[PDB]
Formats: sequence, structure tokens, C-alpha cells
Amino acid sequence: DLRRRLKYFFMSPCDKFRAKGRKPCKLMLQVVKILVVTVQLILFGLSNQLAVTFREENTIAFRHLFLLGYSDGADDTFAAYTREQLYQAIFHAVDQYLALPDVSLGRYAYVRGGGDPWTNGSGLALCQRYYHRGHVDPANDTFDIDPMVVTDCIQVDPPERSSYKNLTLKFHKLVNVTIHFRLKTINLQSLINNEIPDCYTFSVLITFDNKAHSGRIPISLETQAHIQECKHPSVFQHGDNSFRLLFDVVVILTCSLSFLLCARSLLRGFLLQNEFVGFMWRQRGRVISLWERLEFVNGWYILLVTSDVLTISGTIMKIGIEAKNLASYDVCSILLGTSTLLVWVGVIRYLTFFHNYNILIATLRVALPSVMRFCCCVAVIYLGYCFCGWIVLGPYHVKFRSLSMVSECLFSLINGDDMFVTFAAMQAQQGRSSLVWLFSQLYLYSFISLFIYMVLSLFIALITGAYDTIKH
Amino acid sequence: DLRRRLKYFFMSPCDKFRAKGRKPCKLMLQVVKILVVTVQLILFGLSNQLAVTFREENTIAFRHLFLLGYSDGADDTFAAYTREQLYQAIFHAVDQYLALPDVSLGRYAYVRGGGDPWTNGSGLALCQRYYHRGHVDPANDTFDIDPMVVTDCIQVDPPERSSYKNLTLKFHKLVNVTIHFRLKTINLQSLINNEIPDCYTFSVLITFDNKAHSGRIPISLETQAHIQECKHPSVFQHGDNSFRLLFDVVVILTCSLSFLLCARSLLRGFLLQNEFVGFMWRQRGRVISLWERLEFVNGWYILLVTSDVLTISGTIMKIGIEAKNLASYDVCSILLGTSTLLVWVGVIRYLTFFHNYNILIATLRVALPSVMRFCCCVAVIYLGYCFCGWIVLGPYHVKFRSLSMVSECLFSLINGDDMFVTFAAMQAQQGRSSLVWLFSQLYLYSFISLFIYMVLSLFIALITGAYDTIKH
Amino acid sequence: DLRRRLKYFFMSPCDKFRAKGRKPCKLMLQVVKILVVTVQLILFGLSNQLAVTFREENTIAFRHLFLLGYSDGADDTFAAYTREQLYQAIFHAVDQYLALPDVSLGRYAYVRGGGDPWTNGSGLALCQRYYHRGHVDPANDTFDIDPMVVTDCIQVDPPERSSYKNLTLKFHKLVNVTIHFRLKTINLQSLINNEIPDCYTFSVLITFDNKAHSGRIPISLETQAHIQECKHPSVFQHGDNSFRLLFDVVVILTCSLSFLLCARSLLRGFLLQNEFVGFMWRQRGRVISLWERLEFVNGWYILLVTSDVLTISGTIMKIGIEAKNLASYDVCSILLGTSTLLVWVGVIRYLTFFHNYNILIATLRVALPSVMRFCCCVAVIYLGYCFCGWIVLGPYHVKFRSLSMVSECLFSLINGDDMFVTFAAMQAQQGRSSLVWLFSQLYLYSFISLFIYMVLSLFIALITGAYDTIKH
Amino acid sequence: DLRRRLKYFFMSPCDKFRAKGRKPCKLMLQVVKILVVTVQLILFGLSNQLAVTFREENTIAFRHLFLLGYSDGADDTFAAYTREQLYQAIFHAVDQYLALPDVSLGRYAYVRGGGDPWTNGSGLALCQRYYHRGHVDPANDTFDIDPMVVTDCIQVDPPERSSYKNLTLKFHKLVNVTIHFRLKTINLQSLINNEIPDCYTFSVLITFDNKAHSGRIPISLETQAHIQECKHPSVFQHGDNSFRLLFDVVVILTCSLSFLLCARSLLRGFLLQNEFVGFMWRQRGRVISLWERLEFVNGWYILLVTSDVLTISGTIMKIGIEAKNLASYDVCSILLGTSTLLVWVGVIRYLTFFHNYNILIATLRVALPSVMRFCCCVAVIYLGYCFCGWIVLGPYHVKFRSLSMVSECLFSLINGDDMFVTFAAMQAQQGRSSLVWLFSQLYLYSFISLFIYMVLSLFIALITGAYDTIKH
Ligand SMILES: COc1ccccc1N1CCN([C@H]2CCCC[C@@H]2NS(=O)(=O)c2ccccc2)CC1
Ligand SMILES: COc1ccccc1N1CCN([C@H]2CCCC[C@@H]2NS(=O)(=O)c2ccccc2)CC1
Ligand SMILES: COc1ccccc1N1CCN([C@H]2CCCC[C@@H]2NS(=O)(=O)c2ccccc2)CC1
Ligand SMILES: COc1ccccc1N1CCN([C@H]2CCCC[C@@H]2NS(=O)(=O)c2ccccc2)CC1
Repeated sequence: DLRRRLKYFFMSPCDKFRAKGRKPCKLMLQVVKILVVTVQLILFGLSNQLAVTFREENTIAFRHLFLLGYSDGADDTFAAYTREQLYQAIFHAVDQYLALPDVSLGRYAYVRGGGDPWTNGSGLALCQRYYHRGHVDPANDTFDIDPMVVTDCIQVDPPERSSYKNLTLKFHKLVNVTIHFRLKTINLQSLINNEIPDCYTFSVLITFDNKAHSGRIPISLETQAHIQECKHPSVFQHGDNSFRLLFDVVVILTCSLSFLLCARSLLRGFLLQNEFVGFMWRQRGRVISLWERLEFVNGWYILLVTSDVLTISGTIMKIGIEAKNLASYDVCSILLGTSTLLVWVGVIRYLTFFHNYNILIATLRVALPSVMRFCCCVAVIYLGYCFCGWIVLGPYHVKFRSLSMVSECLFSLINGDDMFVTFAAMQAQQGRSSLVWLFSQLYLYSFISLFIYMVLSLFIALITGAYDTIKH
Repeated sequence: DLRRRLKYFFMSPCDKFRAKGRKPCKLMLQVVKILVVTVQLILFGLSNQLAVTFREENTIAFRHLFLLGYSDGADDTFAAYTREQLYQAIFHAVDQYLALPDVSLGRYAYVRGGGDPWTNGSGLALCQRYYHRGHVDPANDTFDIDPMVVTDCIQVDPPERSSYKNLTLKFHKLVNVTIHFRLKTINLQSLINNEIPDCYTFSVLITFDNKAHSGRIPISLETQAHIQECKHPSVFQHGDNSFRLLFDVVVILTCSLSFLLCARSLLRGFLLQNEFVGFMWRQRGRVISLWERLEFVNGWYILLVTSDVLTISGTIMKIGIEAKNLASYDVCSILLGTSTLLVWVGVIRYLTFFHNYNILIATLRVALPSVMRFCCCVAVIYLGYCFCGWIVLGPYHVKFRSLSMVSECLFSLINGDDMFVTFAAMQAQQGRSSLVWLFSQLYLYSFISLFIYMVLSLFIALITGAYDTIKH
Repeated sequence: DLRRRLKYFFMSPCDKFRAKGRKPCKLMLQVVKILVVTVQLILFGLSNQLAVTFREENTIAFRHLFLLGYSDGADDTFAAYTREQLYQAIFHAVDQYLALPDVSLGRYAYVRGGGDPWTNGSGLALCQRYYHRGHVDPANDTFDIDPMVVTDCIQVDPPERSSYKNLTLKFHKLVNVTIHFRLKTINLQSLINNEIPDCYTFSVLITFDNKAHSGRIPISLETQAHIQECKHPSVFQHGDNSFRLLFDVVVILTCSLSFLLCARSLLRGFLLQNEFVGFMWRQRGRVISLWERLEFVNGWYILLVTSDVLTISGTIMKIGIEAKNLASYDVCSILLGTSTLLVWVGVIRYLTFFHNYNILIATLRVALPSVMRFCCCVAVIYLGYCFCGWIVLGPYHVKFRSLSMVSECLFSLINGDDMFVTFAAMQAQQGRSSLVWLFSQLYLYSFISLFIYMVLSLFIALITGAYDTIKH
Repeated sequence: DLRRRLKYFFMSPCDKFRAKGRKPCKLMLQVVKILVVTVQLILFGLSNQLAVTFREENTIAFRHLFLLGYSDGADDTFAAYTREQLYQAIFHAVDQYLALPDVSLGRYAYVRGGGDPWTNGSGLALCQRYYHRGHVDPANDTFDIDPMVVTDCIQVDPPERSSYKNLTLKFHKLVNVTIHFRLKTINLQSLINNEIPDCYTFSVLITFDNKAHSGRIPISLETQAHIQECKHPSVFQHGDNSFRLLFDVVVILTCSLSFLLCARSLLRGFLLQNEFVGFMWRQRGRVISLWERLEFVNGWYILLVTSDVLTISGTIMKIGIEAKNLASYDVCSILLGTSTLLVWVGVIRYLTFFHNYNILIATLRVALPSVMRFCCCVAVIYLGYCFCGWIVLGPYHVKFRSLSMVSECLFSLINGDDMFVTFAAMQAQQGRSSLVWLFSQLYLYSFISLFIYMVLSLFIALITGAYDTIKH
């Protein structure tokens, strides 16, 4: 009765073909879906790479043009330690902004005031932020402070093809000094794709930051690009307009077809399951809390459904980005990359049809639960070690400041990396604190030994036991 | 008779609940103790982090302000090789100290003489130490020396809102030159916590050190902070005065309750044990030297007692530190971190109640003795290698100077780290000493091979044998 | 009948010697072939090393002489950011070319015009490439561009024992600026071999590259040597003319003899096989699709034949290179190195004659298929991870730009290398993109854990199972 | 008969004590020998360390004083690229030598002429070496060269408490330029030991090396110390004269006693063996080629004899060094370190008396032969890979120049070190040679995979099989 139905439902594709029904249509559909998803991802990645290089090189040029005394490397630890140093840095930034068209190797254009910092007609705004009242006096031990940041800002307007040299900076109340301006470029490098009308607008922010009030003011330069269409389309675009959008709609249609087929199959499985519980109610025998009624389901279809949902949701956003006003590449790239990862993991299913590959897969499937329980135990011990190391070695070593950093350092240590650099960093404070040095010796030796000579060996033992159980 | 008593004593908590007695009160007490200890540690660590950053940034500013020709990095290998170089360094330090209020980006205050080096009214003291009699003469081979360090010191007093330029430095008898001064700051960064009255006093020591008499005088700058209350309290402190001290007394009370409960339980175990030895004296049978009468004890209660002792002893010192005159963070942080590590290791006990986690724990408990015996053997071989490597490769390579450094280098080598850097450091003296180069080749190859291909494999074999014994 | 024939065919060499036939002639021929191939490779490698050092040192001297502001290291990140910077770099290059004979520490000679860039009488040609029409205007959003690179070039002729200072560089249309010149040297270092008439001609190309149009123009110096005979032979060459060519013809003859013997043996095996299929047709029994009729063959003879083909094909090209007009060392070195690798792998055959070494070899031969199937599964998962990591972490981290680079980074990570450097590189953008930072944490932890604690353990399990099957 | 004798000969020390004979005299003698050898090694190492630091710091001071434009680091890649650069370097060296007493921070003394380069009265000799006849002409392709190095040298005599500025350097025939001078110092740092009369004499050699004739002349500074007694002894030496020599003679006597006891024991074993072969000749039974007659011997006594021979031979040389004219620390340190390594390995013998440690030792003793046979096979494959990698990647990457360097790089790669740095170094020439880049990809991936996933797994399998055989 239901015997033949469940037989066919649990048959492999080859035995299905042998018994009844036509060829592996869904299987070759999934093959072509793998192909189109990978090709789409590669096409997206090449263009993103070629635009990221342009953005980075323009930022490097901006740093070398506007930061005084800047040299490659040293992007951190670039600061000011003297009032004249800070004044010279600020005045150099503003003078280079005013001299840009005569000295720069690129071609930029000024942007007149159209936002919050820039008033009408101004292209650069240097704004300083201080406290409304501050009477810091390290002598007599009195400060008399009320934090309410006041902003006093100057606007500099550029010339066409003074009043900032009178800046007084209020060093004892200063919070930060910032410089805002914008520069329009044209990406001529886009003559390979012939999609040249990439017509950027960089927003440059130079920050002189005085939060810590340490006498050391770090200096930074961050930028933000805003891509557009540079009012000159369809010179070579007649041949490339159709290809990208047609490939995107092909991907969307293939993934929607895959989703509908897998939904049909999952509904079929659900109905067969509910038939089985009823007919087992008929004889009313071997029933338990029924956790295996969930084992009736097919996990590969769940994986496939998730992958096509992610693929179509990311392809919609890619369509929006590459032509329309969508500017959010992070989420789109995360969606597309996760979908491609899942699509490529879904080949393990085509490998479990053959006996030997199925042995190698069943070994891991059998070993996984013990691995996760051991991961619980090791989790708790490793978290204790992370807390102890953070709290003790934080004040002395910069690799142990954040909990994320101490976690990364320990995870690198249990795999053999930066081990002697860590040990030497600890060695560099023996004279400062012999007690902390001795604690660091005990801590590092104990942790590395316990986690390399006793935990990884047990992971190996678990996997080997699983392999032996499978091969017998 | 005693059968039911020992039954209940050795029952698990679930079977205890099933047989007689109320709920796991001690177990949930230990859970809330884990929680409060971890939260206290995190609260302490955040504030220590935020103060250590301030101290470090002020020290960096001091180095860049007072050391002549100083650049980031190069904190070692910063020295002087010429008399005019040393004179210019000293005079630059003193001139920057005198010019600080006009040039510094921070706000500091001078400290008039109140200690040993500083006489009345002086803020800076540059003191040179030489020998009482020294007639070093490399020619004729005569030195005629009697070491008795004499200190000749100058005091410079600062001005308010000369006599050191006449320094003669006695280069052939010099031991060191030092510069001592103090600077008062106010930690305005403490406006997040609103606990702003952190009103430091840095003690800066600039050392020109001539111990080796090599013609190379290294120059260093060390500082020491002395936190205080800056005579302006209770502006926002009304809301934060109670929270920290209340949390500390809550931790103290929870840990004292835990300690008393575990002491009750350990006394119970002792009395049951002494009852067992007597009733076994009654029948007078299966008695040996009685090492298992100690196996009657519960190690988890020992761990818990140690952890609460450490926690309360460290919380008392934290209470002393954060408000009173206690300034010793090293011991307090070590105590708190060790207590948190032990408290988080104490969850393994809650995992050994279930069968599968108990298998994973019993495997390690069974494998530990063989691991420690193999560690004895490997100890002796590794110590021989450390001695040989130190004595032979010490004179040529700086990674092999100290016994602690050669031990760290070898422990990193047996785990795959800095291996090629070590080999290349050895390669860099083939022309100097072919014999030492060949010895270093043999030494490094032999050690790494013997310790990677024969010792770690035996650790794996021990753990795998233990796992197989447990699973059968 | 055929029983004795197949007995002798499958006998080992020792049992062959015991039963019938003379000594291991082919085996000792292969031994002397190993010897001569290794000696030839070493002789070739020493001379290539000694010439590569000369080429590299001349290129370093060229960089320090012609690049303005160049310092060791910094071979990348050497660029120009200002019009005057670029002009000064170009003029410094040309002035140093004109001043070379008075300032250089080597001895070079000028090469008058004999090629495409250099017209008659000119030694240096500085050529700039721009667009035929370009109206880039970042303001108003208009570019009006048609890419057709026009080359405007200047020729500078050197003096014997002006007109380039009038260069205008067209910065808004520029593609690149190049400088071409040649310099003749004589390798006097070849007085050890006494093969001194190495009389080079370096072609130096200095590129000022403006592809990205970023405002940052990287500057590079590449060279190309062209070895010759410097019209002064046979001063010491009478003793060294014969040795190299005689050794090369000895290698050729030995490898041809080896090839002919192995071809005889393979034909013998083929004829015995075709006799076996016929006589099995006689009784007409245990026949299948006959995959073992291919197992009749000897793989070691295939390896040997390939190795002698590669050796003779590379020795012909080495003969051509070292005296004649052949200048292609890459292919010759690849051929010779592959042939030497195969010749040294062919000793495993001499080890499989003894029982214990044969056990160690048969273990690997039995474990190889499972290893390759697991490599298929791991291939697909690892490729999914590579695609996801490239697409997501490409825009932010330079180790993830190319697919080859992300593959190398992941392959290094699963073996414990640059792990914490990767983690810290990710940490450096938490403030920029918390979302990408969290994704990178999940990604790296998941990948390293899955590939270290579950895949390598299964490789170990496969090899251990194979060893246990072999030893029983 | 002989049964009781062989019983006692093969008894353990505890069973010997139980059966007949007094206490473990030889065993506690070996314990005190371990102690004295380790203490002697430590005492030697501390003093060698403290003198090596002085030598190194004086060399650093010499480099910073005499090399023009020298900065810490950059000890390689320090060269000259211009005639005026070389002239200025030479003249700066000589001027600093003449100005030393007025500018140096150490105290040095001039050494008048008493050797080969220095004639009478001269302290510094700058000598240039060129060819007797050289007509290098890169144009016309003619060199006309006969190598016969002629030395033209200048002598500069120092003043007391010109003619080198007229140097012409013959740049087209130059081989090298050298500068030789000596400086007497006094090690005042030896006031801790009070063994102050360490009265050195540094021989400084500054080499301007032009072997390659590349236009790049590297510049180096090497020194050589010559310790002496500085004509002022026995000021504090009355208390330290006896201790070192008494400890050295104690070590010599202890090691000679150990050697004589072990020689007695080995002769005893030989005589018992020769008795056994005779009495087995009596019954004339179970005799073979008799490899076990050598198994009659005790390897621990061989190890001990070698260790005491090395210890006494190195202690004689240490006695010679620390007071007499012996100046060869390399051989002495090698002897002492090897003897200490052997003495500390000799504790494994005291561990094999107990059953569990003996199991852990017997596992390794049983696994060693299979390990060595697998090492033969892996040897041959790894040597093939080394040859191929050297010959192919030598011309492009500096880590692959020497066979020793490629061997160190590969041995580091199979253990997970500098793997991504190697891969990136290869990546840096994709544009230069795509073919060599592709070969390097195949080469590195193949090697690392074959050696990590197939060879170390087999080492683990061998050790695990040995452990299982021992535990059953
Ligand atoms: C794909 O997941 C895995 C897949 C296969 C095996 C293990 C994991 N693991 C490791 C990955 N995760 C770690 C992330 C970083 C910190 C939190 C976890 N460290 S841990 O539990 O103290 C730890 C430390 C050493 C060894 C085993 C666990 C936790 C699951
Ligand atoms: C938590 O302790 C452990 C826990 C689990 C396994 C091993 C240890 N070990 C290793 C940690 N300790 C080492 C500290 C540094 C020097 C002294 C010891 N090195 S060793 O005995 O020559 C050595 C060298 C290689 C492998 C095994 C021992 C010694 C106990
Ligand atoms: C000599 O070949 C081998 C010999 C012996 C064992 C394994 C291999 N392998 C590893 C070498 N090859 C890799 C090259 C780089 C990327 C492509 C392959 N990576 S992988 O299949 O995702 C992978 C990742 C981790 C472990 C096992 C496979 C693929 C065959
Ligand atoms: C104490 O000796 C050992 C002790 C215990 C195990 C192994 C060795 N080995 C390794 C040490 N020696 C190596 C020196 C460098 C080059 C020559 C040899 N490399 S290898 O035979 O290709 C090779 C490569 C990978 C794994 C195993 C052998 C060769 C004996």
C-alpha cells in the first residue's frame, strides 16, 4: 500500500530512474543554478575590486597631499605634541586645499556650500569644538567643569580659475578640530569596461582629536565616496546595457524555479509524514514522543531553499546598486557570498550518492555530536582563561586590551602563531613587574600546554573512533 | 544502617531530589556566585583599562617632549655615542622642562621640592654619579680604581606664570646621569563615569645609563603615577557612590555564604569517613595503607573554597584601592583573575552529571597520569637541550641569552613558530663560525624532529588509548 | 608453459638473479643516471646563482642612481603626489643618465640608437602617452572622451669622453611617462670560472604610471639583461671548453640508453599481456571488463621514461643556452628540476624490495584513494569559503583581493600561520563596519575550527586505518 | 653455576640491593656528577654572557662612530653608489679615528705599529687593492685583463695628548678598500666580579668591498677582541682565585672517577660475555651469527663514558681559557654543552627502573626503527623537492638561493611557518613570469599537502601502533 510510496520517496535518484519516472531534472537544474550563481558572483566581484582600488588610491593621494609630514605606513601613531605643530598641520591642510589645482596630479573640482557645515558659497569648513565653561587647574586641585560642547567654525571659500590664519584654538578646553570639504573626480580608469561615467564626489574629513586630554593629539584623514552618473551616457553603453541586467534576471528566474520545486518537494514530504502518523495510529504500536517524525524531512532542501532566498534577495539589491540610487555594498556582498557558500556546500549531496564518499561523509556526521559536547566543555574553560588573561595582562600588553583581542590571541596560540612574539612582549616588563611576569609565564605555559597536548588530541581521538565505528 | 547514609551521600543531585530533601539550593547559589563574580571582574577591568590608556598616552607625550631626536618605535636602541650628543640630550630635557607651559598640549603643574632629590624650592634635579677615585688608563695597563659612588647634583627651580649649562660631566668616571621631576595633571577623560576628580602626579625619571662603560649610553624615560582626589567631589557622585560598594559587599556576602556551606559539607564528609573506618574496624577486613580514605573527599568543594577565599581577599583589596590609599593593582588583579578562572572551571562539575559529557571528562581524568609521567621524561630531555643551547648559541644570537628566553624559543619551536627566523638568524654567522653554524644546524634539526615527530605523537597515542579504554 | 615466463616476469630482481639471468645491469645504470643528473643540475645551478646576483646588484645600483629619494625597501609605495615632484623625478633621472660616467661606481657604456624608441644617434628616449581628445570636467559632470593613445617622445643623446627641460606633461590627459635607455657592462666577477667574457647590455625602463587617474603616480624601474660574448675568448677557456659539453653529452647518452631499455621492457610487458588475454580466451573463464589487464603494466618504467625525456629535452636547451643564442632559462630550469625530482622519487622503487620499507610504502598506497575522495569533498567546501571570503572581505582587506590570495591565506590559516595578523587586520575596521567585523569573526572562527578540528583529524584517521589494515 | 652470576648481572639496582651487595654508590656518584656538571656550566655561561655584551656594545659604538650615515638596523643594505659617497665615507672614518679622544664617550688608547699592515709609528692603515693591468671597455667589447692584485696602502699616525686627503681610488680596477686600526679599552664593568683587569684590544676592520663590480659597494665594520691582564692584579682577587680552579679540579676528579667505574663495569660485562660464548660452545646449541652477543652490552655506560670524556676535555680547555693564553671559546662551549646534554639525558636510565615510566620509554624504543626507515623514504622525496625548488625558484626569490636555505624554508613549511610570507613573495612576480608563478603555486601546494596530510599522519600512526603493541 504505502510501502511502494515510501520506497519511491526514500529511493536514491538512480534507483528512482530505474524504477519509475523520468530523468534527474531537478538535479541538473541545481547544477546550472550553481553555475549561474558562481558566474554572477565573479562578475560582481571584479567590478567591486576595480572601484575599491580607485577609492583607496585617491585616499592615499589625499593623505600625502593634506597631512603635513606624512609618510607611508605610520597611519596610526601620527599625532601632534606641540601647539605650533598643531597650528602648522591645520594651516598646511588649508593651504593645500587652496593650492590643489596648481599642484595636484589628479583633476578635482570644488563643491560650493550645500550642506550642514558648509554655509552658502564656502567649500571648506574648519570647526573647533570646546566646552562652554572650563577652569581646569591641576594646581590647587580645582576644575569647575560643565560639559556642553560649543562649536565655533570658520568657512573658507575657494577661488576660481586670510581669516583662517587668525585662528585661536583654546587648548585647555578643546575637544577636537575638524576640516570638511568635498572634491569631484571622474573615474577615467573605467575605459576598459567603457562604463566611464563614474563621476565621484569625495567627502574628506580631517580630524584633530583631543578626547583623552593627554597632550597627544592624533591626526586622521577619512573619506567617503558618492558615485553618480556624469551626464554623458550611451557612448559605448549600447552593447553592455543588456548583458548585466539580463544575467541578473536569469539568476532571479532560475532561483525562483528552484525555490518552487523545493517547496513542492517539502510539501510532499509533509503529506507523506502525516499519512504515516495516521496509519501508525491505525495499528497503534511503536510510538514515542516522536522525534523521528522530524527525521522524515530532507535537510538538503532546507539548505537549497535558504540559498535561493539569499541569492534572489541579494540579486535584487545588486540590480538596485549597479544602476539606481542603492549605495549599500556590504549587505549585498554578504548575501551573495553566503548564498554562493551554501550553493557550493550543496554538492556534498551529489557526493553522498556513492558508497565511498558516503563513508567519508557519514564519519563526520557521526562524529559531530561528541565534537559539539567537547566544544561546550572547552568553551567554558577557554572563557575562564580569556577573562583572567584580559584582567591581568590588559594594563601591560596591547594584545590583551579587548576581550575580542584576547580571544583572537588565544585562538592563535592554540594553533601555533605569534607565540614567541607574545612571550617576548611579556619578557619586556620583567623589571617593571616581576610578579606579573611570573604570572604571565605560568598563564601562557599552562594554557598552551593544556590546549595543545590534551584537547586537540581528544578531537583526533573522537574523529578516529567515529571512523572506526563507520568502517565496522 | 550506614548503607542509606552513604547512598544519600554519594547520590547525584537529581537522585538526591528524587529520594529525599529539597531542591538544589547550593547549586543555584553557585550559579548566582558565578554571575556576580564575572560581573564584578568586568566592571573592574573596564575602569582599569580606561586609566591605563591615560597613563600610557601621557608617557608617550613625555617621551616625545623631553627626549631629543625621539621617534615612535626605537624605544630600545635609543642611545648616545658622543659627548656633544649627551650634552645636547641633557640640555634639551632641561630646556623643555622649563618651557613646558608655553609649548605643551596638555595642562601640567610644577611640584616644588618635597622629597629626597629635590631640595626646598626646586622642581627638577639633575644628578650625576661617578667614582670617588678612578685613574683608568688603557695604555700602560693601569686602572687604580676604588668603587664608591659619589653623587653631585644640580637643582633647577621653575619660574611662575643658567647654572645647569655649566655642567661638566666627568666622562671617564661616570656611572649614570638622572633627571627627576614631577608634574600634576587632571584626568578630564573621566567625564563618562563623571568620576572626574582623578588628579594625578607623574614622577618622571630620565636615565642616562653608563654601567657597561662601552661608549654607548642608552637613554630612557620611565614614569610613575600617583592617583588622588582633586578636592572637588560629589558633583555627580551622588548616584554612583552606592553602586560599586554595594556590589562589592554583595560579592563578599555571597562568597562567604558559599564558603560556609562548603565547609559544612566537608565536615560532613570527614565525619562520615571516620564513621566508615570505625565500622570497618568492627568487621576488620579489607584494610590497606588506606589511600582511599582520602578518596572519600570531594575535590569540587576544595576548588570552590579556594575560589571564594581568593574572591573575598581580592574584593577587600579592590574596595581599598578604588577609594582609599591602597595602590597595588597587580596583586588585586591576580587574585580576582585567578578566582574567576576557578569559578568558571567549576562548571565542569555541572557537566559531569550527564552521561556523555561525563565520558568526555573521564577520558581526560584517566589519561592525566600517563601524561604527567611522560612530562617528567620530556622535562629532563628538554632541560638538557635548554642548557646546551644556552651555553653554545648564547654568544652569537640574542634569542639564546637567558635561560628563560631559550626555554620560550624552544617551546615555540616545538609548536611551529619563528622557526625559519631562528634558522636565518643562525645562517647569518656561517662566515664568522662555520663550526657553530654546523652545530646549530644539527641542534635545531635534531630537537625539532625529536620533539614534533616522536613526543606529540605519543601524547596523541596516550589520549587515544584512554578514550578507547573509556568507550569499552 | 607460460607459468615460468610470468614467474620470471613478476620475480623481484634478487629472485631473478637467483633463478636465471645476469646481474642488475639496468638497476646500476639507473643509479649512475641518478648520479649524473644530480651533478649536472648542481653545476647548472651554481652558475645561474652567480649570474642572478650580478643582475640583481646592478638593478639595485640603477634604482639608487636614477630614482630620486629612493631608499632600500619601499619598492612598492614609491610614488609621486605633486606636479613638481613628478617633474623633479623625471629631470633627476635624465640628469643622472647624462652624469653617469663621472659619478657611477661601475663602468657602463652608452648605446646609440638602434631600435624602435631610440632614433639615430640617441641613447635615451623619454616618451609621454596621452589621449587624443579629453575634456574631463568634474564640475558640470562632463567628460567628452575618446581613448586613442598618442605618443609624444623626446630623444636625448649622450656626450663623449637642454630640450628636455622644456617638457610640458599634460597632466589631465596623461596615461604614463616612460624613460628608455641601455647600458653595456662587463662581468668582471667571472674571474673565478675565468669565463670572463660575459658582456651584458641592460635595458632600463623607468615607468611613471597613471592608469588609475587617482592623483598618485607610482614610479618603477625594471631592467632586462642580454648576455653576449665580449670579443676576447680563449684566454683561459682551453681547459673549460670541453668539460661542460662533454658532461652534457654524457647525460644525453645515459638518458637515451635508459629510455631505450625501459621501452624494450614496456614492449615485453605488452606482449606478455596480449599472450595472457589469448590464453585466457582459450579456457574462456574469469573475464570481466578487464581493468586489471592495465594492472599488468609497470608504473616505475613510465616514471623513468618521463624522467629521461624531460632530462634530455632540458639538456638540449641547456647546451643551447650556455653557448648559443638561446636565452630562456625558465623553461630549461623547470624541465631540469622536474626531471631531478622524478629521478629522486624513483628510489622508492629500490626501497620496495625489502619487507619493512614495503610495508611503509604499501600503507600510503592503500590510503591514497580515501585521501583523494575526502579531498574532493573538502575541495568543494573550501571553494565555497574562498568565494564568500573574497566577495565579502575584499573591499576592506588587501589579503582578500584576489582569489589566489584568499586561497593562499586560507591554506595558510588551516596550517597555523598569519592567523593573529589576519584577526588584527580585521579588528582594524570595527568602527568602520561593525557588521563586516562581526561577519569576519564568524567567518574566520568557523572556517579555522571546521578545518583544523574535523578535517585534519579525519586525514589522520584514514592513514591510521590504512596502517592497521596493512599490519594485519 | 653461571646462573646466579648472570642473575646478579642483569638484576636491577633494587633487586641487587635485596639479594647481595651494598648501596647504590655508583648511582649517587652519577647524581652528584650531574649536579657539579650543571653548576659548572652555569658559572661559565654567566661570565661568557657578561663579556659578550661588552664586546657587542663596543662594536655598536664603533659602527655609529665610524660609519657615515649609519642608523640602527640596516646592517645589511648599507652601501655606496657614488664616487663622492665613497670618498666621504672613507674620509669620515679617518677623521673620526683622528678625533676619537675629543668626541668618544668611552676611553680608548691608540696602538702604534706592531704588525703587518701597520709600519713603525702608524696606528691606522688604509689600503686599496686593484689589478696590475686592466683595460675594461664595455664599448668595443674589450677588456684585456690579468688578475694580479696590487696593494697600495697609506699609513696615518695619531697625535698625542693630510697625506690621506690626496687619495685617488682607481675606480675601474678597484677590488676593495680596507681600514685597519686597534683600540685598547678597559672593562670597568668587571667590578661586580671584582675581576676588573680585563684590558681588551679591539682590532677594527672597515671594508669597502667591490668584488661584484656592480656599481654598489657594501660597507661593513667587523671587530676582534683580544683579552689580557691589565697589569694590576690581586686587589680583590684573594677571595676568588681559589673557587673557580677548585671547582674545575673537583669536576675533573668526579668525571675521572665516573669514567674508571664505568670502564670497570664494561670490562666485567665483556668477561661475562666471553664466558657465556664458551659455555654455549660446551653444549653447542642455539647459535647464529651472534648479533645478540653485542646485545650483552650496556648502552648507558657508553653514554656515561662519552659524557665524562667530553666533560674533562672541555674543563681542561676552560681552565686554559679563563686564566692562560687559550682563546677559543667555541670548541670549549660545544664540548661543555654536549656533555651537559648527555648528562641530563642519562636520567632516563633512572626512570626506566619503574614500570610505568618504563612503558613510556619502551614505546619510543620500539617505534624508533620504523621511524628511521620512514625517514629514509621521506629523505629521498624531500631531497628531490629541495633540488627542484632551488634550481627553479632561486633566480627570483632570495629564500631559495642556497641549498641550506631552501632546506630550512621547506622544513619550516612542513611545520607551519612563514607559509603565507613565502606565498606572497611568490605572488610578487606574477607579472614578471606567469610560468614561474604557476610552477611555484603547484610546487608549494603539492609539497605542503603531501608532507602535512600524509607523512606526519604516518608518524602518528607508527607511534600509536607501537603504543598499542606495548600495552598488550
Ligand atoms: C565550527 O565550530 C567548530 C567546528 C569543529 C570543532 C570545534 C568548533 N568550535 C571552535 C569554534 N568556536 C570557537 C570560537 C572562538 C571562541 C569560541 C569557541 N572557542 S572554544 O569552544 O573555547 C574551543 C577552543 C579550542 C578547540 C575547540 C573549541 C567554538 C566551536
Ligand atoms: C599544564 O602542564 C601540561 C598539561 C598537559 C600536557 C603537558 C604539560 N607540560 C608542559 C608544560 N610544562 C612545560 C613548561 C615549559 C618548560 C617546562 C615544561 N616543558 S617539558 O616537561 O620539557 C614538555 C615539552 C613538550 C611536550 C610536553 C612537556 C610541563 C608540563
Ligand atoms: C598533493 O595533493 C594532496 C595530497 C595529500 C592530502 C591532500 C591533498 N590536497 C591538498 C592540495 N590541493 C589543494 C590546493 C589548494 C586549493 C585546492 C586544494 N585544497 S582542498 O581540496 O579545499 C583541501 C584543504 C585542506 C585539507 C585537504 C584538501 C588539493 C589536494
Ligand atoms: C632526530 O631525527 C629524527 C627523529 C624523529 C623523527 C624524524 C627525524 N628526521 C628529521 C630530521 N632529519 C631531517 C633534517 C633536515 C633535512 C634532512 C631530514 N629531513 S627528511 O628525512 O626529508 C624528513 C622531513 C619531514 C618528516 C620526517 C623526515 C632527518 C631525520
